[PDB]
Amino acid sequence: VNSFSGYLKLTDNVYIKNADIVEEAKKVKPTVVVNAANVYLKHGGGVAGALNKATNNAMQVESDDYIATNGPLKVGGSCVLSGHNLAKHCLHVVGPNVNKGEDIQLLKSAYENFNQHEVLLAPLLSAGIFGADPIHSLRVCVDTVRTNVYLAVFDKNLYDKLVSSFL
Ligand SMILES: NC(=O)c1c[nH]c2ncnc(NCc3cc(O)ccc3F)c12
Repeated sequence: VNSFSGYLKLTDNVYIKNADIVEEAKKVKPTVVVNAANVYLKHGGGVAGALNKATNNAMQVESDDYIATNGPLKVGGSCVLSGHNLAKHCLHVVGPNVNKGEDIQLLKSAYENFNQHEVLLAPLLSAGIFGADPIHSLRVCVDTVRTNVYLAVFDKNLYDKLVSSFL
């Protein structure tokens, strides 16, 4: 039993909800919140911009130190950093950004990072400003992630479409 509330169950391990991931994280304080990161951990917009703003820019300060030490992530890769006031940990996961021409096949590799954590609050990878089809992202999620994932979908119109079209 966990503290997530109001999710629709899609499969044995995948759950979905119309919610603002920032507000959901503040309420649940999950062990792991997933950020829709880019390889530079520059949290300018989308989910990343919103998660960072909620931390009063502490996420960005920590991220800049991480990059200065370790260099950029790989597309499809991830790193674990602090969750600040939102969660115990933040798993920064880089899905391909279609508006940069990156291979959509890397979306599966990106979701594989979730399997290193028993329970996660997450957005759909590569959705929103990363330019991928959220219906496809949900399909890859369900077919790749085996751990317990709670998906927060910001747009109410999009959520109903994902549910209604889910096979
Ligand atoms: N600034 C942001 O994007 C977000 C900030 N918090 C969030 N919490 C959950 N979902 C989000 N985006 C999902 C989304 C995907 C899509 O394809 C179209 C619209 C849309 F809203 C965001």
